[PDB]
Amino acid sequence: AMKKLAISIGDINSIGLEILVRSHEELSKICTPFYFIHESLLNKALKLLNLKLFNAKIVAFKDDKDYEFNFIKKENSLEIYSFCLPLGFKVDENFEIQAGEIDAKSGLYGFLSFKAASYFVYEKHAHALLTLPIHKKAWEDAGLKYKGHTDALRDFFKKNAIMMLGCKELFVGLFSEHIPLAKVSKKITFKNLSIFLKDFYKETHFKKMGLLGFNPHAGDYGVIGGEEEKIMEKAIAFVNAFLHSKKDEKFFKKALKDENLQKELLLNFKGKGVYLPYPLVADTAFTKTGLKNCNRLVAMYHDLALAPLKALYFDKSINVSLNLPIIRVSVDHGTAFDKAYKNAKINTKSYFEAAKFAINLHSK
Amino acid sequence: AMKKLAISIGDINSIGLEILVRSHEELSKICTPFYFIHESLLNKALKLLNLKLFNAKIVAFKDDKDYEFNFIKKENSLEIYSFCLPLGFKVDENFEIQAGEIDAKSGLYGFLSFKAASYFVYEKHAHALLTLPIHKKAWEDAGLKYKGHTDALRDFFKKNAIMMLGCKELFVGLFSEHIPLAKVSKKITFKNLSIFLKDFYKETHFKKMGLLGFNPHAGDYGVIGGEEEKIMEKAIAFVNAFLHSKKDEKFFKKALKDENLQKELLLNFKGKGVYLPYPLVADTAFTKTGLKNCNRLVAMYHDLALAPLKALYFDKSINVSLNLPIIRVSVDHGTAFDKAYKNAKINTKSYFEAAKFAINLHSK
Ligand code: NI
Ligand code: NI
Repeated sequence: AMKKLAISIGDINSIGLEILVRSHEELSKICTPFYFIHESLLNKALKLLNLKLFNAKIVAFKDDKDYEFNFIKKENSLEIYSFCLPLGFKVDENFEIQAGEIDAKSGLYGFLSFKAASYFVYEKHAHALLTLPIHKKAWEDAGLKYKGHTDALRDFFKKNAIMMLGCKELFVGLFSEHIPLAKVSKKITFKNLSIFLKDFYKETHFKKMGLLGFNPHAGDYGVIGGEEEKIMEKAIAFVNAFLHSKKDEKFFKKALKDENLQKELLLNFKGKGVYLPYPLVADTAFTKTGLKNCNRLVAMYHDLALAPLKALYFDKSINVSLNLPIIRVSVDHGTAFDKAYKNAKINTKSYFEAAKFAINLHSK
Repeated sequence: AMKKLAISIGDINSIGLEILVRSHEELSKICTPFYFIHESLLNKALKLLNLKLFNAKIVAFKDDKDYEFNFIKKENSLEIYSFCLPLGFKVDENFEIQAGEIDAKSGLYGFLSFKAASYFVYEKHAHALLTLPIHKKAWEDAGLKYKGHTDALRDFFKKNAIMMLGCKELFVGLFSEHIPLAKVSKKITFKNLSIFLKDFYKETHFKKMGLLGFNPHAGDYGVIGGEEEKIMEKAIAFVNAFLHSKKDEKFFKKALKDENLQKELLLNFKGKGVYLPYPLVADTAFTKTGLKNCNRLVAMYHDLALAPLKALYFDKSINVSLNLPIIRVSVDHGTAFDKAYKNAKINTKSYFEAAKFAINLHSK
C-alpha cells in the first residue's frame, strides 16, 4: 500500500518547513515520506517554530563520487539516513535560519536538498519527488546558473519537462511558460505543437483533451486573426491520427516533414481522436458547463491557464512536471516569502494534493 | 420613483424576446421599460412562445426627417407609442419569425430597433439603453456595414466606446477587444494607454483600480519581457498625477507630447492616486484575497478578462459601454443562438443585473 515519497525542503527561510512539520502526522498515513534535511538544521527550525516531530525519516545528503544509501540510526523518534551522491558542491548545513530572508547559504542548501532528492528518486529509492518552493534570487546569490527547478531538471536529466497545472477538476498543460506574451505567437508552429501534443498525450493518457484558442473567440472563424488556430487544427488532426495508428517515433519524425505522408495518415484514420478537433473559446471553457464538456485543457500561454485556474482552485492547485524520468510534483509559494515563522496561518491543502497525485501514479 | 429604460430587442429570431417577456413583470417593479418593437411582430413572438404580456409600454419606430415621440393607444394592457426619426432604411416588420436562424429581415429589423432605441435615449426620452444581443451575420446579410453594436455606436455618436465587463464583485475595463493577440503588444503605448486610463476614470469614478500585467508575473521585474509593464507604470504615474491636478483636456493633450511637462506634473502631484502604481500579477489577481485587495481592474487583452470572469460570474456578468453620450448596457448570449423558442431553460439573471446597474446611475 505505502509508497516512498521524497521531499526536498526548499528554502528553509520560508514557510516550507512549517508546511512539512504540521503536515507530517496526516501525511505518514498515506505514504512513507523521506525528508532531505540534516538533523542540526531540522532542530533549528523545530525550536524556532515551537513544534515537535515524531516518527519521521530524514535523509542527510552528502557530496561523494559514488551513490550510496544507508540507514544510520534512530534518535528522537527520528530515523536518520545518509545518501551520498555526486552533487558537485560541498553540502554545508552549518548556518542559522534567517526568517523570510534571501541568503546564499540557505539558497545553496535548498538547491542541494532538491538535487539530492531528485537523484534519490531517479535511483528508484523512492517513488516520486515532491519539491517545496525555493527563491530563485537565493540561488542567484549562491552563484548557481539555474533559474528554477525546471531548468535544473533539464540539466540533470536532459529532458524538457512539460508543465501541467491544477487538480482533479481541471488540469491544464502549458505549451509555453515564462516567456513574454509577445513571443508566444511565433512559437506556435506545426512542428512544435505536434511534438508537444504527442508528448503530452503519452505522458497523461487523457481521453478527451481540448486546446484553448490563442485569439479571442478562438479567432472567430478567421475574422480575429485565426492564423494560430489553423495551425492548431492541423496539429490536432495529425497527432490524433498518429496516436490512433500506433506507429513509432521514427515514423513521426519522418511524417512531420512530409505533407503527402501526413495526408496518407489522415485518410486512414477511422477514429474519434483524443484531442477535440477545434480550439475552445475561452469565454465558455471555464464555466461549469464548459468544464463538464472538457476539463483537460492545453493553453498556448501562461496567464490563460493561471488566471481562471487560481480563480477556481487557489488551494488545491498543484504543479506537475511531465516528460521526465522521474515523477516530480510541486506547489506554488502562494503567500509572501518574507512572511514566515510568524505563526501566520498556512494552507497545506496543495501539499496534500500534490502528494496524493504522485502516490496515485504508477511506478516509473 | 422609476426611471425610463429603453430596450432594443436584438435579433427576434433568438432568445431575446423570451427573456424580455419572462422578465417584464419583475422589471416593471424597479423601472419603466420601453420596448422597441412593432405590434404585429410582438404578437408573432408571443404566439410562438405561447406567453402573454401585461402592462407593457411598446414603441413603434419609423424612418422620417424629424424626431417626434408620441403616445397612440392603449390596447391589450399594451400602451403603444410612436417614434419617428432619420433612420436611413425603411423599417419593415412584415416578415415571419425563423426560430434560431440568420435572416436579412430580422437582422435589419433588429439593427433598426437598436438605432431607434439609441436615439430615443440621446434625445432624453429615457435614462438608459439596454441592448439585447444581435447576430453580426444577419446584419452582414442585410447589407449593413457594421460588425456590431460598438461599431455602430461609434458611427452614431463619433466616440470610441470603452468596454467594461463584470458585476459589483468584479469589473474589468478592456484596453483592447476583438484584435488578434499577436497584435496587442504594439498597441500598448504611453499615448494610447494614458488616454484610456484617463477616460476610464472619468467614466466610472472608481477610487482604486489595478492594471493587470501583460507578461507572465507582470514581467517579473524585467526578466520576462517587462517592456510593456514599464509603459504601464509610466502611464499610471502620469494619469494619477493629472487627475489630482484637476487640470483640463487641453493641458492633457499638450502634456502627452512633452516629457518635461510630465515631470513637472509628477513633481507637484506625487502621491497615491486612483490607479495602483504597479501592474498586478494574474496569478493572484482573481483569488479571494486578490479581489479583496482590488476588484476594479483593467486588462490589456480580451481573454485575460473573459476567462476568469466567466469562471466566477457566468450567470450575472454584464457588458457596459462607457464613453458615449448615452448610458448603454448589454448582456452576452446565454445559449447557442440556434436554440431559441425551444423551451430550453433561460437565464435572466444578467438581464436584471444590467438593468439594475443602469438605474443605479446618475443622469447624463
Ligand atoms: Ni508562473
Ligand atoms: Ni468578445
